[PDB]
Amino acid sequence: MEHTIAVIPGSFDPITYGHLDIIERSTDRFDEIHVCVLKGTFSLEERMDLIEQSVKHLPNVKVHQFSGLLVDYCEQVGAKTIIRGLRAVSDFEYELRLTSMNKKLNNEIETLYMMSSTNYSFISSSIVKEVAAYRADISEFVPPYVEKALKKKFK
Ligand SMILES: Nc1ncnc2c1ncn2[C@@H]1O[C@H](COP(=O)(O)OS(=O)(=O)O)[C@@H](OP(=O)(O)O)[C@H]1O
Repeated sequence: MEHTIAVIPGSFDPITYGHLDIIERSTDRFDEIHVCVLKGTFSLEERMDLIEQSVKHLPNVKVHQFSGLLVDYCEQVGAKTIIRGLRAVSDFEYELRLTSMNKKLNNEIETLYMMSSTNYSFISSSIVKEVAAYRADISEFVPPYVEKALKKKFK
């Protein structure tokens, strides 16, 4: 096993414990992990900062951004794996299109799906921002820094 790099894509708007769980479960399986923000409630720089403060405890996790094909990013940084989470509330056909296309564009990159834990298998950033907008207790869905920002925004 040479030096392995895995990219965990998303628009992380914002990053939730759901995403965070996938990142943490991945750190010990690749030498290098890149959380890449591609393609909104929070600005791009805002979202990177939120991810950053949320993964300070994970030394091998980098936070970068990219505009363009995710596969081009992977080819640039030498990443050969794309990590995606599979949840009960996932859009299966959407995942099929997305991943099948990435495979066509560059098959030297494998997308690996990790199934979400039962407690995060039902949330998404949308539903979370929604209840946050109505000032519900959201400490269960997002890390401290993110919750602080969401509240700040939806005050
Ligand atoms: N691991 C995990 N846990 C919980 N939720 C997750 C996870 N990964 C992706 N998502 C949510 O799936 C929706 C689409 O993801 P993205 O907007 O990042 O697009 S992309 O497919 O990742 O490119 C989007 O939620 P929506 O708010 O319903 O659009 C992402 O926040």
